[PDB]
Amino acid sequence: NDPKSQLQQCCLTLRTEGKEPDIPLYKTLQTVGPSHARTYTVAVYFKGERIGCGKGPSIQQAEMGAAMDALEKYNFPQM
Repeated sequence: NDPKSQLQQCCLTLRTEGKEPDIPLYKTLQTVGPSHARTYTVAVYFKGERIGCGKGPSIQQAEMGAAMDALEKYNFPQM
């Protein structure tokens, strides 16, 4: 496990029939920076709608910032 429990529980509620299994899930990105320095960024996408944004060192820390933000950035259900 690793994702926030609230996010996991919410994913279950998002069920759509007669369409494709579209659900906003977490996916670790790749660290890319101008300097040799490494930067970790985690983003959550919903049918092309961003609802997460937060940068940090470790992945866990990055998830915490974006995880809380996603609560106030939720839009209409499975469209």
